[PDB]
Amino acid sequence: PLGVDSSLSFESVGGLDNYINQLKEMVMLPLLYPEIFQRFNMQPPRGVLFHGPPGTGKTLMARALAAACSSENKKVSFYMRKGADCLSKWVGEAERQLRLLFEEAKSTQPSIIFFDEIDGLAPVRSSKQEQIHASIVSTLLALMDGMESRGQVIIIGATNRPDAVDPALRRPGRFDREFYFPLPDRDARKKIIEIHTRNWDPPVPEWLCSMLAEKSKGYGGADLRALCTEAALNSIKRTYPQLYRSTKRLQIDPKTIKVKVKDFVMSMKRMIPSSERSSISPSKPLSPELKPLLNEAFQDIEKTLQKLMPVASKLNPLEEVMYDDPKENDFEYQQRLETFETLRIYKPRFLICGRKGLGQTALGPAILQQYEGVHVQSFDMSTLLQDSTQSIETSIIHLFLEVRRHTPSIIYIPDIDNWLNVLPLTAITTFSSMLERLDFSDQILFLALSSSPLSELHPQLREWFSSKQSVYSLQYPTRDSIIAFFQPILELIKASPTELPGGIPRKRRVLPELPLAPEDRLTPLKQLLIDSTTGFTVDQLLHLHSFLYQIIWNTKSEWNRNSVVDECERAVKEFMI
Amino acid sequence: PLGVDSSLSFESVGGLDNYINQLKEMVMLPLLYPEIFQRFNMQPPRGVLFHGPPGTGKTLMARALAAACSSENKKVSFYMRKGADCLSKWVGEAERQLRLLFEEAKSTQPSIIFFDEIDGLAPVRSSKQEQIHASIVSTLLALMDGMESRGQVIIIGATNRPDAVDPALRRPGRFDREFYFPLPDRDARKKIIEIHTRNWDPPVPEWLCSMLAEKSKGYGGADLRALCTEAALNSIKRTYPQLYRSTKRLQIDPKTIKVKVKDFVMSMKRMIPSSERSSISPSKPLSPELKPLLNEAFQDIEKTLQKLMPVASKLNPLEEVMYDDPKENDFEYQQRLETFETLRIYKPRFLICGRKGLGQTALGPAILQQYEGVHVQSFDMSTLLQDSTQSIETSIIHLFLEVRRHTPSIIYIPDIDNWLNVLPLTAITTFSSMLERLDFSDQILFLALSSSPLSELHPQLREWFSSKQSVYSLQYPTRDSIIAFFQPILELIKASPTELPGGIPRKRRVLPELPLAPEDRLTPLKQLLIDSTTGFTVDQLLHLHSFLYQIIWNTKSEWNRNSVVDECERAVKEFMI
Repeated sequence: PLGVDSSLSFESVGGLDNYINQLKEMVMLPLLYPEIFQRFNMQPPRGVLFHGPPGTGKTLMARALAAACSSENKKVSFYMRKGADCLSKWVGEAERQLRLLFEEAKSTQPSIIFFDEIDGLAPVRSSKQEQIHASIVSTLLALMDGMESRGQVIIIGATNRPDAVDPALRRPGRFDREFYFPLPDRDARKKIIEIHTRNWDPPVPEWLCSMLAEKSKGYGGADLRALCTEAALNSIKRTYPQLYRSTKRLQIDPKTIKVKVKDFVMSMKRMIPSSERSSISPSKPLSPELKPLLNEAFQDIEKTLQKLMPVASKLNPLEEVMYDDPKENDFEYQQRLETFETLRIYKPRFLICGRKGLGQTALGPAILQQYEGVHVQSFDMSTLLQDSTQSIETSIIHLFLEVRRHTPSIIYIPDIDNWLNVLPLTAITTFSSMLERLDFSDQILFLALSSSPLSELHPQLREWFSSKQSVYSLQYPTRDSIIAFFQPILELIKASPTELPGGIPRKRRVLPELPLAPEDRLTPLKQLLIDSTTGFTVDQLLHLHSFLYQIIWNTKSEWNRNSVVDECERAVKEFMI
Repeated sequence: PLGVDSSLSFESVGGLDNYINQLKEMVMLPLLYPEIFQRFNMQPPRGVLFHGPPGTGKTLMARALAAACSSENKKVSFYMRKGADCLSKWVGEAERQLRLLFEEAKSTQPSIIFFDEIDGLAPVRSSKQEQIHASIVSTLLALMDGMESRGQVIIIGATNRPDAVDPALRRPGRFDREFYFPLPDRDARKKIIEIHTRNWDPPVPEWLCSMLAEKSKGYGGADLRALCTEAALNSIKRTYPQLYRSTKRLQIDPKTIKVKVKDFVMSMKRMIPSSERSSISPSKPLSPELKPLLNEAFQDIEKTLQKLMPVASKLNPLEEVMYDDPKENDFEYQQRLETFETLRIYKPRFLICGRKGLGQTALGPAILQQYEGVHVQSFDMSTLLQDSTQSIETSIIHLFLEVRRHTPSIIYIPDIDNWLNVLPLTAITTFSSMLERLDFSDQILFLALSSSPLSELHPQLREWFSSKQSVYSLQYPTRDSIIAFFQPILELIKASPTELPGGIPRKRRVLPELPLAPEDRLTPLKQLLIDSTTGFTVDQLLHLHSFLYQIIWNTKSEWNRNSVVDECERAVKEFMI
């Protein structure tokens, strides 16, 4: 009855070997080469901040590394600390707890130490009533470079938020680094979805993956484990309805489970990923039906951003030092490389002109969706007026101060037209100054889009870009894209009562008690739908889509169709008003 | 002398077997199939959040499940934890309490654990002065997936509000799920009203139910127990007036109680349901007298919403997997089903035009009343200006952020005409953006109604719908509906002094001391009432209703009526000014 899963040695963060290699350079090295500790008498960097969003976990990775070092280091011992249980009313009780763990690691052979919950065991000094915080932070710092060196042991602070630490722990000398976990996206997603399927001795459908790792996103690894559990008991139900309606404890035939794709989709629908438990994510891929009316522009637009932002991937420095040249002993050769990607851009800013309901923010979530691993936020009023305890312009500086953090980062505003009427003049001037407060040498997108087409844009829009390459113009969808948009429906109508689960009354199930021990009628409508919409906005096709879907939801059990079109065309007629 | 009631094994949440089955899949399974714990070596989901409004209870359901597992599992033991008594000044006292319960469940056979009051025993870390919260939350999380697995025991957090937990408990790995209790409405209401009548060995009138479960709504189960108690002692009084005016302790004849419907109605009037102890509920069914003047439109309107919202009931996935097809091993068949109910709607929004006092908000509470189990709130100034510590637009984002929570949900505004003059331009722009901030693929009603008929609507109204199918037009009531409205009164006048309890002087009661051990005169008025109102608003008939009711309240003891009509017609005459 185990709870916890059994994928260890960096098998729970499966799909991400780059940070694995990055860490195996640092904790692994002091115990790899002790000879250079006086041949070159320095401190090889030890101490890792496990950090990242919950759902990835911060602790499963701990025993991940623990198995990545246990047999890798013959031999190394382990010291595990979880939860904020290093307190007391005595300044010396919390003192001696960490001191005891320290010396017992010192009274040990080559060893390592695990700080889960550094935020609780090492919170910020609130020096007004609680000054055991002073003692615990001072002694944890002295265990690194105070009265006690880092020795041949290593410290690993498990962290979930960056606001629960004073700026005395993630500095060099204690950990020297920061480790973030980026939510293995698709095929790293594939490895983390298949590792949990490594548990089924009977063969499970995972070859069909990555058709399951598509929609698995934002769950970390623990929630993917929730996914496999849910699909599991889904298959349980699909096997045995003797679970309910069965009173006495009983038995089975001793080999029972067979998983169905349906069970996977069951588990798929019932739960939600981690970024959105109560906050919607601003990045989401385009729906397939928007594709025949949106990819045409989206390709050009993403091309253009790749132009103004040639960053689209993550460059591994491991592979850089994997391929070196002998033509490097100087800086002017280095000055070549620094010149590029630094002098190659000017102030990435972008806006979109278009009509209301003209695909506005239909691409919005997806353009972030086409590339990740990038610094982001929104200047949207959801977070602008989110702040209550600080002024609105204080919010401005706080978000621009998030961007103060050097990163290829993103300003994100969709349909700014409502914006700049939300805020006072002073907020406008604030944002404008902060834009001027930035240098062209830095690489950060400024992203906006408007429900007002150009030539009528706000006076704050007509100057912030003032260039074709700082703006995208949008038009109406072409007829030929449209007919593809209404393409599938025109045949879904003529295969309904069998291709959809509404033409068939559902199949009854039976299970034993398991004895207990204890056409040409269509083309006119085809011409009808067209030429009644030429000039219609994007949303209006959505309206008609929904309506005709209602029609077919009704006709789901109809046979010999092409007699069911009248409601379609009449809905067309009524729609025009 | 027992307090607590005696309906157990999910007999206190009677009327709701769906969540019963849902939970019996999860806690019941790890102890049902321990063989798949290494044949497939996963953690069957254990840990339930009892959650829902008080009145349903959170704890009676606990022993409900306790009896649904005690004999169902031969054998299982139980560990019950109630109240926030797992604190101390020592970080280790609270530590060892939960640790002791954990191991004693570990030093036990197959067992379960009950967390009542998880909000108190597991509140949020306030990391400024109280950091035993860190210890208790960390150890409760480690009891699941820390130093101690969930084992063969299960955890049940009893919760009353969702704001008393940090986002580290309702995640997968501890409970993995959330359980809400929807207030068994009518016939689930019937089972919960009859289960308390299961206590009377003498036969009680409950066959007349569900004429008692009609008006029982919003009481959960405990308040229905209050209802049966109150009707009980009502029948007590109806039996014995020797309760008062009786000094010495005394005795009876040893079989005494006989319940009357009157006692039920006594209990009915004296108390209030749970949703409204100090907050009125916005959903209430139509009064019967509004029916002859409102059902005609209400039918069409609810039809229309069913069109724009085909959701009207709750689909059980248990029955889905109860009927599966062999024609499912792919996703395009799945893509069929996902296409429907996702692409079948466009942005459910609705408005009503009509006159002041034209039935405005007479249907308002009832249109929610005709269908439940749906996500709701109001944009009414009661909650708009309710907020004091956050800005008004902050309130906007907070409510739109409640809707951020994915649900088939409801925007509710009655008589918006006053609205949009309440708020600044910025609130308007906020709501409008947030409307644009939503995608058509999502299924959420936008609901409004106006005291201004169309063609004179606010400029914010004339565009937010701009379609016949986004709006309902209202007219005056037809004469024939009216005459039915004044139908019953025309005969109530002519059967007064016996059909009503005002023509008879009430009957005296006596009880022994119980010896102690220690016409044609009418039709003119019928034509009078009509043709003096043709064009009159809805409320005006209400006025006349009240007035004539005063008349008859006076004439309650009159005999040989049709001589009492003059006051009626003269009230008509005076009314016109």
